[PDB]
Amino acid sequence: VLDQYIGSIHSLCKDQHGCRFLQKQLDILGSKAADAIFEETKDYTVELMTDSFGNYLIQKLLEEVTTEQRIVLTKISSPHFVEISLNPHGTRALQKLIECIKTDEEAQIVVDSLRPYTVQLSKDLNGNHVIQKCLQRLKPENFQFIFDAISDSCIDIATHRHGCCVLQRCLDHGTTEQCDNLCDKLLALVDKLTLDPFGNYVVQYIITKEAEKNKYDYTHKIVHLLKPRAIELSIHKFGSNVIEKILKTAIVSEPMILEILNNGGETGIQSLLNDSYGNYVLQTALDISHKQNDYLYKRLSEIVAPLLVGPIRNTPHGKRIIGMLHLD
RNA sequence: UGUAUCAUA
Repeated sequence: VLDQYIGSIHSLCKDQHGCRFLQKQLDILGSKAADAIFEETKDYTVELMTDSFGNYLIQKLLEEVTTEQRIVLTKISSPHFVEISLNPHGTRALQKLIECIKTDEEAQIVVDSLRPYTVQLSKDLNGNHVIQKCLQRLKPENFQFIFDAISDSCIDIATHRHGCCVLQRCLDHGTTEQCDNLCDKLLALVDKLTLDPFGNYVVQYIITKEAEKNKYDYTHKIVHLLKPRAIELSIHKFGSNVIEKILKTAIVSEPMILEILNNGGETGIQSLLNDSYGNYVLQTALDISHKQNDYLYKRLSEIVAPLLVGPIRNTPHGKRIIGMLHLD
């Protein structure tokens, strides 16, 4: 019921020892000191959220603070979200606010003031981690803005470094109607996303998720568009990782190994053999068929063995594939 | 022999 720091709360946020102090005097102290700290910081929220330590205190406050205090404190940050998102310290408190958000007003406020910055923030080191929180916390009805914002700039965000790490939380917390409209789009860029240094990490994710819900919708729509030309995407730094995934998911593993033999031929196996990225596709197609299908391992081996002769046997990828010929 | 991110005192 008594505070020695009253009238000097703001000066306790300029240094760290004070931020931990108030946080300490906020947990085991009740709401009495929640109205205290709030009232003497509200005029500095935006400033405190982006401080080296201020952010920590703001997050702490957001918890004990009552609804009305938040709704207020949100309407204060609302026109500063963008500069707070783009901030390494601000991105933290802004997320913590998106966490403690309860009422459906704090929601309509946050969504409205992020909506026209969605794309830009996702492409940001700290801006995306906030857009990731909206999916991780809000209702499907609420974070719909993200999906709407992201479904007009698919490749822009997917092929972008941090843009794809956000797409991964779309597929995680989205609606079966949403993800199955986001993927409708992604699928139309599966050519360029598989080759791209970041887009490929998303294609691997569409599959990853469906293989987690044991409900395969696009995993097949992917394979139907990535199989006809599988040797080409195999001898490629990034496409090779997408093909290893299809090769590592049972429900499709086989028919893909089966494309390396059908159209691939003893030729394609050579192309896989010598390439620095293909020799991993070939090397995986072995380990897998070996376990899943002894008629594939057998038809794979009776082509590989004839070609493991001479200079190859003395290469890094050569010695590795040699070890995978007869282990059944 | 070959890819991101997983991040504030």
